[PDB]
Amino acid sequence: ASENIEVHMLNKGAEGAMVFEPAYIKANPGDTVTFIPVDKGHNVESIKDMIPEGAEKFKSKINENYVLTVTQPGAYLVKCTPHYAMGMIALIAVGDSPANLDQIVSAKKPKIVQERLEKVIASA
Ligand SMILES: [Cu+2]
Repeated sequence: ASENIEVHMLNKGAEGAMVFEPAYIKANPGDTVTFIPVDKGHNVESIKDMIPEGAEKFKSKINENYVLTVTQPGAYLVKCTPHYAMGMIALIAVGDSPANLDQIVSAKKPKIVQERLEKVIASA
């Protein structure tokens, strides 16, 4: 059956300011990821060219609880729209050996984002 993973959106966490906790989410097709705005001022949005081919773009409203159903295998880099430049991202890995992970790692993104992404992947 289907699993749900809860993610908190915070002003401050273990990795510093403006964080998703956890920032690495492992899931399977059909699972849900529930994004909880523990602190105000956050949302979640897919990043262009950093979700699998065939997955639908998504953008939640600031300060709303948002439930994402993941269907397409692969890796997804998501941001908090206001805080992307401050490093507020999460990586969702759906299925084994996501085919687009190396592409996401090599994609153009802000330096602080890339540093956090590298730490996330190492914590895998
Ligand atoms: Cu934010």
